[PDB]
Amino acid sequence: STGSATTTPIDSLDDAYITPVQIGTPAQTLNLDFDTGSSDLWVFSSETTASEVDGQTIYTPSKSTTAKLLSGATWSISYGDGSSSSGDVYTDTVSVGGLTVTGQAVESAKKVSSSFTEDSTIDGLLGLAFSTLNTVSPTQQKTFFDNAKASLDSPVFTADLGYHAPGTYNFGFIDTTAYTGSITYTAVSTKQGFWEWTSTGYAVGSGTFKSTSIDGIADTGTTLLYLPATVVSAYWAQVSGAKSSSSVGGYVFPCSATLPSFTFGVGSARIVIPGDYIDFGPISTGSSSCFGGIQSSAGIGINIFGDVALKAAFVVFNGATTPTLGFASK
Repeated sequence: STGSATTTPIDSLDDAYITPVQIGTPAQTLNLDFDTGSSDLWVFSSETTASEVDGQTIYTPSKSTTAKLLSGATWSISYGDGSSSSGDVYTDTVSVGGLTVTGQAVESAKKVSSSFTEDSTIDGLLGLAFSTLNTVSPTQQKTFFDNAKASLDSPVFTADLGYHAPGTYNFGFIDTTAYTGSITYTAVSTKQGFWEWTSTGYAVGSGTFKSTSIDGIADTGTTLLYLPATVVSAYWAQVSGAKSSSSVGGYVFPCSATLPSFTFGVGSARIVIPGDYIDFGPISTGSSSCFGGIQSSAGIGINIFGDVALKAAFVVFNGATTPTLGFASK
């Protein structure tokens, strides 16, 4: 089996991407944030505190003939941006782009933090990291991908995120029309539950490539590219007037600037992030100070190849017994 679904930016900055997901019988379609950096599929629901729902589409288990309470199970998660959610658990039928899993754990939110309430376009998250990070207790649950894996033509999914445009998540096959050149595959460590890999270096604009190992995670659920302070400093030093602002919470640059590209290494291959991808617009409406898409990971504790990096590539998440990551230009 295979699945294929379109994923759409939630706003003009590509702050996140939503993909339609069918849950239950009859289908209830919710727009979820596919997150390769976490492993819970959770939704706004009929059980979510009413004051904490503002515009989202909710899952109502009582209206699904295939929904069953997973008795005793609870979940609670906190994300790297400080947001959180928690609740109880149902199993139900979940389909993505024609691909159906029966008995999928659907985590129903009783509580969500304000960040989630305030984002009307996101009805929940669909985790695609490794199932060892799943927060369901006392019985940990598998991700959608893990459940689908054995039925898939090939045990892979791919992320093809668009720049200010729709893109695609595919399950179970690699679309050879979707990228240019070859896919370069690189080793993954699952030791921390993430799609964790080591980039072989970087270049700023038309500068020479610096060979240096950068351990990081491929995370579709993070907006920006977070790299070591040395690297990020070398990048922003090439932008006139750029500076790190503690008041704003990272590097800003004059909106009149033209940004250089950023290149990262995948083995002997290179992925180029166009400078435009690194522009996240005025820090506040009408401001002439713009927020940078490359930021320091110092104090996160991990480097994150978020959407800024991933949307410059066709990315294969290979969940074979020995998992790997593949990157191609597109």
